[PDB]
Amino acid sequence: NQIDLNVTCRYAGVFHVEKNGRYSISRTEAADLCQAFNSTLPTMDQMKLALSKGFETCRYGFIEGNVVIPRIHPNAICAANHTGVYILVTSNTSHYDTYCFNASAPPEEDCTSVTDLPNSFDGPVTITIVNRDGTRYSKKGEYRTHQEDI
Ligand SMILES: O=C1Nc2ccccc2C[C@]12CCCN2
Repeated sequence: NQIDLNVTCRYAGVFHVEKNGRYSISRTEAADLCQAFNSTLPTMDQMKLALSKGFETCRYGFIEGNVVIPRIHPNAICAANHTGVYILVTSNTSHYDTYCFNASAPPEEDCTSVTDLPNSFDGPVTITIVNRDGTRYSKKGEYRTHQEDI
């Protein structure tokens, strides 16, 4: 009973979370997951500020109201070569990664590793936070509040 969460640097508090190495998070699971990090789904303006501080990914993820990819450098296989906060318009499917926003994080780029999941609750799952530099933090718990996500 294991969940792997890959997390990025934070940019003005905004960060990306990928679950189990594939697009696997529903909109309800995304909110619960950010809540486990004492975080919320970013607003579009919080995401635009993060982008301006250096944030970019090549993965779709939820924000409040939309599914997006923040892009700085044009890349033909990331958001069809677009720059800015790219908004997904048409998709058949419902599961993506997520973005989260922690208001207590530093104001600009924070590429230190994440060593805690402070607001998870009691549960049976081994949850492992995986940083890009390979450092890991694990704890037994749960963060999903909707049965249809479990
Ligand atoms: O592909 C990856 N992306 C990533 C992004 C952020 C955090 C943790 C990871 C895991 C890593 C790097 C090494 C192999 N898997």
